[PDB]
Amino acid sequence: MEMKAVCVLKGQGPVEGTIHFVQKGSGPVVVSGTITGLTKGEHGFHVHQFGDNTQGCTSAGPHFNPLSKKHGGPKDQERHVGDLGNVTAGKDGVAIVSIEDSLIALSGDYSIIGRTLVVHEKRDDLGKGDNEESTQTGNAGSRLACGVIGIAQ
Amino acid sequence: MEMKAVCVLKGQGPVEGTIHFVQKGSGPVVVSGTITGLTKGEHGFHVHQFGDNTQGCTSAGPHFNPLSKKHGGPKDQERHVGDLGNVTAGKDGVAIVSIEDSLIALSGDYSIIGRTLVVHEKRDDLGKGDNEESTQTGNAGSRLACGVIGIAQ
Ligand SMILES: [Cu+2]
Ligand SMILES: [Cu+2]
Ligand SMILES: [Zn+2]
Ligand SMILES: [Zn+2]
Repeated sequence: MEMKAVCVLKGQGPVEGTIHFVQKGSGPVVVSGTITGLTKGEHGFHVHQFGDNTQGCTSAGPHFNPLSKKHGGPKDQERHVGDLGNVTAGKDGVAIVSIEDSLIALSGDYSIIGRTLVVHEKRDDLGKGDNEESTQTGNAGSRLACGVIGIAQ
Repeated sequence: MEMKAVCVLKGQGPVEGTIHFVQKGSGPVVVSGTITGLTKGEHGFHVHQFGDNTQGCTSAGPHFNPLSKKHGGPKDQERHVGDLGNVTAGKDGVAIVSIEDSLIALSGDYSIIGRTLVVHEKRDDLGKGDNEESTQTGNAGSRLACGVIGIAQ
């Protein structure tokens, strides 16, 4: 039909945001919203496996990866389902999120409902880095803020 | 086979806590955990429709009610799917949560994954209060804490 989701991001520092998700039937998922309190530049942005905030962002576990692939950018065939690339903040610390993705979903096997959205300290190298870390996390560094993706009206 | 979920309760007051959920296939959902910071006595405990924390606990919307029934206690035939009745806090303000429910699920149309768990200021009257409000909320009153229900390991 039309599915909607929302995620409120919070962490140990000043990073916070609200992210919206809409999927018309089997179409792409449109991701939108704003994140504040970021350092100027690119920040890694992924859906992680577990909607578990019991030990902050660390209990979210790894990138959502039901097809057991290596980390990539959203545009790569080799990617985690959860790989949404980078969001960009300017001098004011504000990122405007605008992403269309056909691998994440708001129902079925690839559903991100009840999973965690995380925004990272550093840029996601999109799996192009020459180490194991790139093939797992895109060398995106620490988890600044996260939240559980919920069903929205 | 065995599905697990977890919920971290937060609000504006001192009311915190972690609720765990386990379901084996199409069996009962077992709810367990502790809630701290509560006033002595019974507090309404429900699953609300929306995993939306944009306006704190109030964006969760009403009781998860896919069968379009009136409010009730968990033991009642005429109830909301979300209606998990009352938790009990001692002198110390700690409620030990232990519930077995047959209407909630962690998959399918009755799934609470991506929905919001809410603990209330007042006792839930199980839809017996004889005002219309009883048939909606059991006059459980305001929402002290909530969290989005997430997929756990
Ligand atoms: Cu991540
Ligand atoms: Cu409630
Ligand atoms: Zn990844
Ligand atoms: Zn109800």
